[PDB]
Amino acid sequence: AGMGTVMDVLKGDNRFSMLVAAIQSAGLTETLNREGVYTVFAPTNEAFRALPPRERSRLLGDAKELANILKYHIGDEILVSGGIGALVRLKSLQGDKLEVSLKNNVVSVNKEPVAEPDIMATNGVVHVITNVLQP
Repeated sequence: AGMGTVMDVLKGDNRFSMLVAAIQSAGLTETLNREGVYTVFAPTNEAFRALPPRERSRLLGDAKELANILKYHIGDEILVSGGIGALVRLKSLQGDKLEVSLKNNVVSVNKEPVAEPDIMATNGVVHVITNVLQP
């Protein structure tokens, strides 16, 4: 049935919680605050813990550096596992492209595997990632 927007799902999950904090601090909430089509990759606790001391100390210290990276985690095209097929060039809200592919029934974005895909929301889809997406 679903609950609400992608934001509603992200706050219902303990792993997406830190992402909600980044989204809030960067000011990206207004994007997911609208209904339509979106594909959000939400990093888990492991992803944020795997972040290097140098990078995560810098990135999480500035709202603008946060906002920039968040725009790369949100795709502008809804591609679920059953919709991808083999490989698709998905555009992100940053302007760059996410190389999302499905091979051996394993979905991966920029080589990074998805932990739990095809999370249905009212305004798009959410793909759980255990890694962060860095250009």
